[PDB]
Formats: sequence, structure tokens, C-alpha cells
Amino acid sequence: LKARGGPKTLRRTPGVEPKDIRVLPGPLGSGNFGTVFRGVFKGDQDVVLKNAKADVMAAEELLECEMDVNYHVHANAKGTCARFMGCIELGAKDGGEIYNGTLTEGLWLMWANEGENTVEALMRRGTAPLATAMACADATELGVTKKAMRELLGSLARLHECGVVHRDVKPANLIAAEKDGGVLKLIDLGAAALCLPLPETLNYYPGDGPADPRYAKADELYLLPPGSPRPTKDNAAKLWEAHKPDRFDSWSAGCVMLQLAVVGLRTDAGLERFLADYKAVGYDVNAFRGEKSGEYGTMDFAALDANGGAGWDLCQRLMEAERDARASCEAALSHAFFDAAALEHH
Amino acid sequence: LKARGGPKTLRRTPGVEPKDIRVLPGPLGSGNFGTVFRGVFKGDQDVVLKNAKADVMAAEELLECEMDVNYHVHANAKGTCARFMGCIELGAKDGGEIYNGTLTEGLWLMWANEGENTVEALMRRGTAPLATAMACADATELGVTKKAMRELLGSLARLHECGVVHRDVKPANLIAAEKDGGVLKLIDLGAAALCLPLPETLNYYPGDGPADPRYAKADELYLLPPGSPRPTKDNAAKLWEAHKPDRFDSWSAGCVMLQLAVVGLRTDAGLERFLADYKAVGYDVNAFRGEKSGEYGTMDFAALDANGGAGWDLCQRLMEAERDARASCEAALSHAFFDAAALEHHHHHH
Ligand SMILES: Nc1ncnc2c1ncn2[C@@H]1O[C@H](COP(=O)(O)OP(=O)(O)O)[C@@H](O)[C@H]1O
Ligand SMILES: Nc1ncnc2c1ncn2[C@@H]1O[C@H](COP(=O)(O)OP(=O)(O)O)[C@@H](O)[C@H]1O
Ligand SMILES: [Mg+2]
Ligand SMILES: [Mg+2]
Repeated sequence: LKARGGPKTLRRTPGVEPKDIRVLPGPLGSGNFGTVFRGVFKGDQDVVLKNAKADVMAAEELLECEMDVNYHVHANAKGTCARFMGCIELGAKDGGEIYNGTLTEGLWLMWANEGENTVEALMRRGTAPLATAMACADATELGVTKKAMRELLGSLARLHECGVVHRDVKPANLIAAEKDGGVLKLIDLGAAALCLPLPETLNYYPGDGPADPRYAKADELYLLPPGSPRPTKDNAAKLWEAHKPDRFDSWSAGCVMLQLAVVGLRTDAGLERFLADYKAVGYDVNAFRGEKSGEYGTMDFAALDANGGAGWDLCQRLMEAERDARASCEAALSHAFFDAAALEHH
Repeated sequence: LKARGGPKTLRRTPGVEPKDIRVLPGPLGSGNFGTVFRGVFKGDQDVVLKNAKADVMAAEELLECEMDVNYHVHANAKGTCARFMGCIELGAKDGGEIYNGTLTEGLWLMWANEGENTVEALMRRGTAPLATAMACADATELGVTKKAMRELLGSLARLHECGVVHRDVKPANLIAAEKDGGVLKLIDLGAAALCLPLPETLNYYPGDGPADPRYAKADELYLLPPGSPRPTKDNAAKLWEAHKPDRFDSWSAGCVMLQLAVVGLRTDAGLERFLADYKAVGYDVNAFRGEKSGEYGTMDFAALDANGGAGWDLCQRLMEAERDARASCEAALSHAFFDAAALEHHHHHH
């Protein structure tokens, strides 16, 4: 007697059939566990597609979690991130070839193509093309920083409200969405955690996890400290208050702000130099300004200096050494930095 | 008073200056922690260049370990892997732009370009193009498997002899080196460990390190099993004998053999299907043949069947469930699979 075969179960999104998707050859890029491609959905919709790397441990499971968090965000925080269009799962026989424009075997996630340009690419081209992409009328460091940070902090606040910590906030993961007025949208929930039981936490555990070293405080690569209890439906709220995992995003947002506000900090080496000096003076912005800024003769800190040093103060709040002292993204949003100009004389 | 500052320090290899390197846009590939590009050195030497990914934690440290291991291999096991040409470190102001064909800020590693096609690429195009690339006169599955495995196992034996476990053995990390008679060379020591204190172990720790699941036994994604002693100068030799981290490479080599030997196993899905069945029958090759091979009417196991099933037996040796039973790469080399046939080549022999 031989064991019988049986059907394969495949995950599918209503309205999305494999026949509807053409994949464009050539990866947009690759992350720790997956690869991203451009595609065309139903003949005339520009989309982006992600699959799991065949050569990476647990890649499918990592992509499944990214899927779960994408559904959560789609339901609870629309507009914060690239629009999620669901998934498509293919078997081996029915898998095609990327270079021939067809989806290969495995799980694929699909989003709208929100734009060809990331904030990292734009800022490095310059403040002008960045402002243009963002539809930002004040095409200065201060202007783009105000608009971008209001949008970023607003979106992070909404994500945190529904229990999601993004965990990979940085210019490379922001797109100025031209079809939506240039507003910034986050991408890449590949490292995101769901930190409340809805119905269960996801990708949320004690100890260090994936982090971009440029945008994570070097001694804080965790959402929950290594000593923390494992999260459960019963202790999740307590852990959120105790360990403030959302403050991981706050620090990253501060890094974004520094790069938007100061042209010389837009290279990796530039921001790295700043953060090393910032740590050296005890994560004290005023100490940096007094002891270190004189060393930065090739840079212009005017955007941070403006209006009683409002920008510096906001960076300080977002980048306090201690999480318990560090501003939430919601609180940061109410900062003087974002105040409307008084008496504009129209 | 003001702090005085001072010069930057940059790592360099004598005879290799960044002005002499042109980088070609378009990553050749990207792994877990780095990105590889084609380059041209001194206007006419085809090279390959690797830097760290800026977005990956400690990619910097991983690239440094890859560098160290490459220096070790260059000194102790020449010809086993792509020829290592050294490092080039660039600073901020002297750093360039990939689009301008210049090396960017940070540490770079450089190797000779050993060939445009990997064994993975070749085998999937067919045994014929693979055999041609390997200069393999016997252009059959058996022929290419014999020649490739002799070369691979020989090189793994040399690497293990100098304390190095490659940890990423697979067809994608083998190149048939056109300029050295088609002989296979390993690439990508990015996951490699130096497992002996020479003078210090490198990238060697208990627990599931990086592993390509296709080429790693599902429950053996480690070199050293967790909890077991952290590697130190005086427990190193002990751990080598006890946990046999080199047998990680043995299993991978078995996977390579399966794909070389059986065309149907050259796809990810094909090899995956086989290993699942192999696991299902208790990692017993004869049981697979007896209970399962009837389900593989799509495929041809002739290369493994040949000569009293010598190929099957070598696979069994390289792929024992238990490391304590699994052949070393050195031991595998003397297997009957590699024997010359009686009177082989008699018709032209002098
Ligand atoms: N929804 C989207 N719309 C437009 N572009 C996207 C979207 N999602 C991802 N991308 C792009 O896909 C790419 C992913 O590549 P990335 O992770 O940066 O690879 P690497 O780390 O090798 O640079 C990024 O350039 C990103 O801008
Ligand atoms: N020394 C070398 N000579 C020629 N090609 C090389 C060398 N080192 C690396 N490469 C090529 O660089 C590429 C790295 O790509 P990667 O994504 O790391 O692996 P994969 O082939 O699994 O995608 C490989 O295609 C490999 O053939
Ligand atoms: Mg003012
Ligand atoms: Mg760098």
C-alpha cells in the first residue's frame, strides 16, 4: 500500500490571478530574506512584487510574517505605507521564470508602485529634486524637513496606535508618492512587529533583532530588552508601557530628520560621524553644538538652528539616550518645529 | 582648547590602488551582507569586487572575517578558491560613485574573475555545456560528476586541513575556471569559519549560523551545536573531533553530487523533493531506491547506479544522518566512485 497524494493548498487574493501579473526582469533590490521586482497587474497597473529568497534560512516564514503585518496595516493604518494589494501563491509545476515575465513557485506579495524614487535617492540628488518630488513649496532644508517629518511622525503615530513598530525607518524606506500629492509613504514591513495581541503578537521577542546599523542606536538593537519576559496576550500592554518598543522608531525618525535638515549628513559616513560625536558627548544636542559643531565647518546647520533651535530640540527629544526620556512619535508631532508661521500677511 | 584630530587610516594592499580599478555598474549579485560587482583592474584584468551592505548589522565585521579567511586560504590552500587579490579601503572624500565607475567609501575585497558561468548556471543549461566548461572528456552525468566531485572533495579536504569550513558549498558557489583548464574553484567564503586557533578562530560559534536551506540538513544549520562550549584556543581541537563541523561541508558536497549526477535533481524543486523522500526513509539510500525511486520515472539515476551503485554509496557516505557516521571530504576522495575502470583508455594507450 502507498500513501495517497492530495491537493496543494495555495493562498490567493480575491481578484488577483497569476495570469493577471507580468513580472519585469531585474530586481529592484533584495533584503535579508526576499527579492523585489517591478510588475504590471491587469495590463496597466504598476505594481511591485516580493518573493522569498531560496538561499536564506526561514525566508518563507519571514515573508509570511511580513504578509500578516501588511494585512494589519492595510486594515488599520491605510496610507501610512505603500498600498498593499495582497498575495499570490504558486506551486512548482505552475511556476514560471522571472526573465520570461512570469511568477515563480512560492508566495509573492504585491503592492502598488508608489513611485520610482526613495527619500534616500532624492536627498542625495539634492534638496531641490527632493522638494519637487514631495511637492514641497518651501524648497529648503528647513522646508523639506518640516513637511517630511510631519508626514513620517504622523504615520509612525498611526502605526504605533495599532500596535505596529516598523523597525526599519530610514530615508531608503520612504517614497514620495507622486500620485498622492508627493506625501511620504513607508515601505518594507519586513522587520516590523505587531506588539499587541490582535489576536497575537508577531515578530516580537526579547533581545536583538534585524536592524540597520545606521538608523538604530548601537546599544539598542532590540524592541524588548534581552531580560524581558516573552510577550503574551496577557503581558503585552504592560511590556509596551515598560519597554516602549515604539521608541526604536523614534530614534530612527530622529536620524531621518538629521539627514533631511543637514546636507552634509546625507552620506552614510556623514551621519555616522555625527552619531559618533553625539554619543561621545552623552547624547546631548546642546553639548554637541557647544563642543563639536565647530568641527563641522563644511556643513550648514541652519535648519536645526532656526526658530530658537526648534529643530535641534526636536532631534534631542527623538534621540534621547533613555527610552523613558525619548519622545513618542505622537508627542513629537506636536512640537514647536511644526507650528504654523504666525502673522503671514497674505 | 580644541581637539587636534589627525589623519584617517585606510587599509590597502601593496600594488593595488583605487585609481587602477574601474567598477562596472550592475551588481553581479548580493548575498546576506555584501554586494559583488565586476571590475577591471589596470585596464585589462577582469576582477570581481565586493563591499558590505550598508543596511545590514555588522556586515562590516562579516566582510572583515571574509577578508581574514581569504588571506588564510591564499596562504594555505591556493587553487581551491577564486584567487584573492587583496583589499582596498576608501575614505569619504576619495570615495566615488558606482555610476562613475569608481569605488565608493568603505572596505572592498577583490578577486580574479575566474569565469562567467557557475556550475549551477551550466548544469541547468545542460550536461553538455557543463562538460565543455569543465574540459570534461566524458560528457555524461557520470563523467561530469566524477571530475567535478574529485575536484570539489579535493579542495574541501585542503580547506579542512587548514582549519577552514566553507559552510556554503553548492553549485552556485563553484566556477569552472576557464584559465586553469576548467578545474572547479570555490567562491564565496562569506559564511566560512576558521575553526582552529591560527592564531584565533573566526566566524566560529555555537548555533544556527547562516545556511542555505537547500544545501544544509534541515536540523543541522550549525557548525557547532548550541549550548556546547564556545570555541576557544584550547577546546578548539576537541570540538573539531567531537562536533565535526567539516561534515557540514560533506552534506553540502553530497547535494552537489546529487545534482551533478541526476538531471532531474538540478532544479531547487527536484533536489527538495528528493531530500524530503530521503529524510522520510531515514536518510537511507537503499531504502530510497527500494521504496521511492519508482516515483521518479521522470528521472534517470544511471550515474549513481553505475558500477554496482558506487555513486549511490558515495552519496550515502557524504549524507549520513549522523555526523559521526558521515564521511570526511578527504575520506570520500578514495571512494570506488573515483576509480578508473579496468583498462580505461586502453584503445589509445601507448
Ligand atoms: N511599493 C513600492 N513602490 C515603489 N518602489 C518600491 C516599493 N516597494 C519597494 N520598492 C523599491 O524596491 C527596492 C527594494 O530594494 P532594496 O531593499 O533597497 O535592495 P538593496 O538593499 O539591495 O538596495 C527599493 O528601491 C524600493 O524603493
Ligand atoms: N571570483 C569570481 N569570479 C567570477 N564570478 C564571481 C566571483 N565571485 C563571485 N562571482 C559571481 O558573483 C555572483 C554573486 O551573486 P550571489 O547573489 O551572491 O549568488 P547567487 O549566484 O546565488 O545569486 C555570482 O553569480 C558569482 O558567479
Ligand atoms: Mg523665525
Ligand atoms: Mg558604510
